Amino acid sequence: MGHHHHHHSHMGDGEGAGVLGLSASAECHLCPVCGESFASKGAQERHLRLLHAAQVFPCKYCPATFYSSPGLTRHINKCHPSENR
Ligand SMILES: [Zn+2]
Ligand SMILES: [Zn+2]
Repeated sequence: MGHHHHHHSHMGDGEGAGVLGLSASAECHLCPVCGESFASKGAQERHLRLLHAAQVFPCKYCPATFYSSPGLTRHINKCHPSENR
């Protein structure tokens, strides 16, 4: 009895464009290869898959990006076993 979730998951909150009058953001999401404060989580992922993609290994058929070399092939073997193109 008392099976309950604490689901306060509300990730986002940020719409706008322009300059900045103050540093803003915080150490919430960091691109693991360069210490740089991202508020948005997609901002962390994009700084990897574009620039800092040497350290991270993306299983090419899906956007599931690994942070290790064995994990790369382990998707294609286990969780993506139709994809040998
Ligand atoms: Zn980076
Ligand atoms: Zn995959």
